Amino acid sequence: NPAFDMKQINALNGHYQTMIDNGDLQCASYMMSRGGEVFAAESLGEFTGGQKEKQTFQLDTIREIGALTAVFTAVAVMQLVEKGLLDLKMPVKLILPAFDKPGFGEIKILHLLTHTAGLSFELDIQKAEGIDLTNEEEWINYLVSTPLEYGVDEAWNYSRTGFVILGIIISKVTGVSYEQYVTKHIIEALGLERTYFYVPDTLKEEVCVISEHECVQLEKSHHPYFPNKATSGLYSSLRDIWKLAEMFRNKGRLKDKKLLGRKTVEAMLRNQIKPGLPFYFFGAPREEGGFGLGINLWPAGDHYFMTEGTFSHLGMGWCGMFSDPAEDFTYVFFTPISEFHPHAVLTPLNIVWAGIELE
Ligand SMILES: C[C@@H]1CCC/C=C/C=C\[C@H](O)C[C@@H](O)C/C=C\C=C\[C@@H](O)C/C=C/C=C\C(=O)O1
Repeated sequence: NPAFDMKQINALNGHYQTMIDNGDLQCASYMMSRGGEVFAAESLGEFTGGQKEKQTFQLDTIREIGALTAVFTAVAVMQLVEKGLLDLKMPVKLILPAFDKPGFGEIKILHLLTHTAGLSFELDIQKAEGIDLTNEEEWINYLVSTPLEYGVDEAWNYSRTGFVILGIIISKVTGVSYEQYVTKHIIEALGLERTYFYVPDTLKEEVCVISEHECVQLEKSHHPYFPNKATSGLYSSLRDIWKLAEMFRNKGRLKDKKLLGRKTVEAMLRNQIKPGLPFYFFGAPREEGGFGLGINLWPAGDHYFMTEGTFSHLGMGWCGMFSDPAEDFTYVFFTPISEFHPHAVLTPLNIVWAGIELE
């Protein structure tokens, strides 16, 4: 039925368990599906969030998704385009008057969705003493006080701040807070069971935490250095992230719950970057690849086993969602780790896609 070589499931499990036995990894969990039917799901290891008596890592365990929150932000922006409240060609300065200045006056909403607005990866937090980074207006004024890194449409550079701006734009046009909109129109609309901007106290002991820096961040009611939680701050689980990825693969709907039109998702899933533009990620050059409307189309093709057209996104944590429309295949994973190690985040993608057989 799923057309999958189960020997690669044993290889995938042994790959995660080996890193767990070696101390390179505390826990790991994944979930893969063919044609919308989950045929393999597993959680490995434990985590030290409860100090001693290590908490078992389960499939419904809650954990931050990091930059996967930006995928929720991209859906919200495109929902407002569907309603006629936003247009991707709108200059940001028409909504945020602080952008009415050289350089920033050319940034359109489309540039923020595709990381082509020239913004740097982050803002200098320790250099903004005496300003309230939680306030929207004072955060934007310090942002436009910062030099733009590249010109608009001149380079692809992943920017966390770019999607915080989108969350502010969502709030200014809808009249409700960003977190209020995403909760009603995406989280509840898609039927996400264990996805929260702020975990209720009854469920906090079911949240996986590997560093007490995350244990203290679980009890906060607002983002520490961002005016909103538009680029990171969501807590979720494998089943919910899998539902979100399957919504894109089915072009905007999941069973009876429709989040976007199928023509909207097609535009989000096609490449939006002009050819020949250089790609940068975290101060280092990155290989060029397709990037849609808030959705990543890379890695795919080339030497990778993922078919050309595979959309994805990664989140610090780490976590990730990968869906192959050509194979009706979706793979989501939780790999809690404090450093990025490609052997734990990217290498299992080779193991997983090597098991796909003829549908
Ligand atoms: C495919 C790429 C990511 C490939 C992996 C490269 C990692 C490079 C350097 C360090 O690990 C950086 C890491 O410590 C923390 C810094 C940024 C983390 C961002 C996460 O929210 C993942 C977001 C990826 C977005 C686009 C992309 O372009 O994803």
